Amino acid sequence: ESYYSIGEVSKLANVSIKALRYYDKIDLFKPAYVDPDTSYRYYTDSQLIHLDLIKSLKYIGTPLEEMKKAQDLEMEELFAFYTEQERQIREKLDFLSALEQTISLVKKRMKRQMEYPALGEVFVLDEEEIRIIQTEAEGIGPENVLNASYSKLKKFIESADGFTNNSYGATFSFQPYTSIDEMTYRHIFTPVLTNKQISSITPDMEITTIPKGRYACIAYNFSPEHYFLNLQKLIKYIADRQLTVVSDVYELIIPIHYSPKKQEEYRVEMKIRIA
Amino acid sequence: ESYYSIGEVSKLANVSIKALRYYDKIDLFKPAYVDPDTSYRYYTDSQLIHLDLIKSLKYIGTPLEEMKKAQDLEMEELFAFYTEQERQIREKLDFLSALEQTISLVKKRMKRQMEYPALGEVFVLDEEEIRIIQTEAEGIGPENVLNASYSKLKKFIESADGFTNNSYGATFSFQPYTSIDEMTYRHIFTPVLTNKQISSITPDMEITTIPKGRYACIAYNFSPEHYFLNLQKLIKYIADRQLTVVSDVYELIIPIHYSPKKQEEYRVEMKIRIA
DNA sequence: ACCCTCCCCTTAGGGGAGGGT
DNA sequence: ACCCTCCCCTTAGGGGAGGGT
Ligand code: 118
Ligand code: 118
Ligand code: 118
Ligand code: 118
Ligand SMILES: [Zn+2]
Ligand SMILES: [Zn+2]
Repeated sequence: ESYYSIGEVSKLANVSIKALRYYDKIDLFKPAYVDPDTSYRYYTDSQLIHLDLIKSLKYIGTPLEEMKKAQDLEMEELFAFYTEQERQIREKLDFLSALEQTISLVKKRMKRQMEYPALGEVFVLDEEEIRIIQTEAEGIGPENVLNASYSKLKKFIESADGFTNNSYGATFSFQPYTSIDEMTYRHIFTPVLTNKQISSITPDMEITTIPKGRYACIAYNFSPEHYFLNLQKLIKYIADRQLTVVSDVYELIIPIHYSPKKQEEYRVEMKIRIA
Repeated sequence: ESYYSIGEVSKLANVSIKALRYYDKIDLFKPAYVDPDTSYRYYTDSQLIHLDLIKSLKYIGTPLEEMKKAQDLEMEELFAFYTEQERQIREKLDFLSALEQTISLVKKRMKRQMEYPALGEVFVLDEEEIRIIQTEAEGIGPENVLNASYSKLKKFIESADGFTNNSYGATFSFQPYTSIDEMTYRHIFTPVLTNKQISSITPDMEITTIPKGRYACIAYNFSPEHYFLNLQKLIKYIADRQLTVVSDVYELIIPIHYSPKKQEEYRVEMKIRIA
């Protein structure tokens, strides 16, 4: 006849008093006997074995609440249980692994923004392909455009990436605009990350890309009086070197800070493909 | 000038009112203006952009609490952040993957208990190798043995597997015992699962195995009056067919139910290797 | 129809006091 | 020394009422 003080138990089955104390109250693991005089908790050498399954269970991560009926069942039962437990583990797994990738996609995209060497002048390079989706921007000028203008397409991205548009886009025609009001938005995208089956795409959105062609682009930080010049100087550029234009302009925007705390600024990126 | 009702916001950035309502209270995302007459919440088309990072952040799984200083930083900052976030994801990952395996080890071991075809008689087969650890059972007889007798070795297993001893063992000498008191425990193990570096092993425990040799074993459900016969009949067996003994007996125990609710019973497994 | 608030639920405990063996 | 209790903390909200536009 071996009987134990709660201490002993907690020392024996590495456990916190408060833990077991509340396991008693959880009714999962009550002591073999409470001294109705001193409210003290005493357990029997028997009991301990019960502590295994819970340790286990809690290890895996199953609410004590479930651990409740968890005990009751016998082997062929618990076995299936334990497997159900694996379909679970085996689930969250590949879920996150995704993110893992997902981010590693984002990051790269991020760094490639900082890696811009010429802030303010034309950059001309070899770019990669852009899985993106847009709608046709019915009327909206760079002066019109909002965010509420994004809803749908947004609702969509997150619905197939979990991750929202960090990047914001719209395309527009290539012309020697006199003014800003001289240009009105064509299509307005969002960059897609996942290569998963984007389905349920309501036909109002098209699903395509920015090819892996040549680009003559330039970046900066938006400023009204700014934006324009930069576009101007873009125009000049091609017009000068005379290169052959092959798409529209991809002025794409991304914020630099996300702080409510202050004045929102962001980096801009008008780019044009050419051959 | 576009201004929105909380509804709109919740409809626009797929979000729950209560969510944002509490984001305001969290002070993360407060409205652009609260009607000091009607306490109504109004946001600006500006704001929304702020909602991205949080959606994102909450997506990844970062307490809003952290999301707090999360915003404030600028790119080269947030970028590193986002990576720290990946060391995290990239962490929990391989952690669980482990379990995944760990269990798939257990399960198999489990099923191999149900797959016992002859409950009550001798089974003779080709077995696999057993990474296990034990101590030398100083005196303890099958009559002595407890659980408190396990502590250490137990403390250890969980400390290197997360998972506790589902299986319980002890070895003992091979002899034609007259009685139960005629046998006293030699070594008393616990089966090790992980193939990881079990270190800090205080020299009081040895780390070895049950080989992949031949076994003449039998199982059942313990019962005092029982246990004995079964051992007896084991003895008989070898003595009869005359096979050559090569180790000690591995009577190993495992419970069948873990329910506090009732009378604890368990399946037993005296096994002997022979050539 | 929308919004706003106040309230009371939802895990698994942990720290810390406050008195008693 | 140990135990026991009572209490008040710890996320991210969600349902539901209760009255007001
Ligand atoms: C000899 C053996 C056990 C008890 Sb106890 C007990 C009493 C006071 C303080 C600690 C332990 C006991 C149990 C029920 C009724 C009266 C006394 C006792 C026995 C087994 C398990 C736990 C406690 C007393 C004498
Ligand atoms: C009218 C319409 C949109 C913008 Sb703006 C903007 C707003 C604040 C600070 C900086 C820029 C904008 C317009 C053209 C090109 C780049 C930015 C704007 C951007 C995203 C979402 C909503 C408005 C500006 C005036
Ligand atoms: C024209 C444009 C805006 C407001 Sb309003 C407002 C008032 C009552 C109910 C809903 C909106 C406003 C704001 C501050 C002080 C007085 C009136 C308002 C404007 C921009 C953003 C949010 C609300 C009023 C008239
Ligand atoms: C004295 C010492 C240990 C056991 Sb038992 C045991 C206890 C209750 C119900 C069934 C068995 C036991 C002894 C020899 C072989 C198999 C089981 C026993 C088992 C594990 C831990 C503590 C005691 C029995 C009497
Ligand atoms: Zn078009
Ligand atoms: Zn020895």
